[PDB]
Amino acid sequence: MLSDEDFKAVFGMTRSAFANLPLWKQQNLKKEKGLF
Repeated sequence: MLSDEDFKAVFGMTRSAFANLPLWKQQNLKKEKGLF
């Protein structure tokens, strides 16, 4: 699970807020980042 710090250097905002974009935008920004 992307711990706060890790998330930081991954998406930009927070994973909680990260789940506010469109679901297709989610899986995308994900495999695009936060997947590692």
